[PDB]
Amino acid sequence: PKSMQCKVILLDGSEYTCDVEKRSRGQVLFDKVCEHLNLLEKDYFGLTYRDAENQKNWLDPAKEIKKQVRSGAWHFSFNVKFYPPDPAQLSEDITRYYLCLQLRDDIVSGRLPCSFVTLALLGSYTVQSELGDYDPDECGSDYISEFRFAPNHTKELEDKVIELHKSHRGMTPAEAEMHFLENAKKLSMYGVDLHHAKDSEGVEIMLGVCASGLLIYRDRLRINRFAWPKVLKISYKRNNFYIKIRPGEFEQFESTIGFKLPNHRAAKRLWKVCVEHHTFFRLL
Ligand SMILES: COCC(=O)Nc1ccc(O)cc1
Repeated sequence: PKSMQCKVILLDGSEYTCDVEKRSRGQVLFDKVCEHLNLLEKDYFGLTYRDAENQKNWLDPAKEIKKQVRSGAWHFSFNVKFYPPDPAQLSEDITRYYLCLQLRDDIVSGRLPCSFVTLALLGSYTVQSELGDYDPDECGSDYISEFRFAPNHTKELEDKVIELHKSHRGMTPAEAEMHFLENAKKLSMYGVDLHHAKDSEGVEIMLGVCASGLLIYRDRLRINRFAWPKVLKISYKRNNFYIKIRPGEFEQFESTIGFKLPNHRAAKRLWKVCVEHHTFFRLL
């Protein structure tokens, strides 16, 4: 029985290596990674791979790994798939820990934009969680943390992390991680999966998929929102992604909104992540 080597980038930046039977479904590898991580609340997470176009795809746990990675390497990342709107309701601290690690990468990467003050506050909770109580013996007036806090680091940001770190004396790792999440969850782009698209007129937009629904960012002025309740039907055909918006009270007909994606694979990927978000956040 022939086995394929899998390499998974974990949220702490380390690499997990295991073997699965070459006809294995994605769930097999996912269960191995979750066992390695001592993770029980697995429903929020998934594995990603890069397709032949170098796009991030979710590994479908129900389908064979080889029919997804196809010609590519058996290289994956472990990631948060469904960002819980209320992390306080997760049953385990270790779940919240992995959610923190993902969010720290969302911030450093620039996927999750954040004010100066919130970068410093999130940073201060990470330091409290990881080093414990502020000690002046480590940090002088010229201190720069090994911790990556932001897409662009400044001395003023490092200073503000330390000033807020001082305020967290006696805070336990679980407590600091919960505070991290209470702040991160409020950011306007928290758990928003962005897809480049064009509207029915050819104007470039972004489509965001998240717990509350489908967001349409036309620019900073003009943001349309479709709560999962208000979106009746989803579809994709060729390069195009359509949403069927349920009739308002006393309106005779559902309305249809069409978007143009870069290519057919981009339209299918957006369709699938929307169907999955709708199912998950309908049930949660
Ligand atoms: C297989 O599912 C197809 C589909 O249309 N799904 C769907 C997604 C969001 C929504 O609000 C309503 C429905």
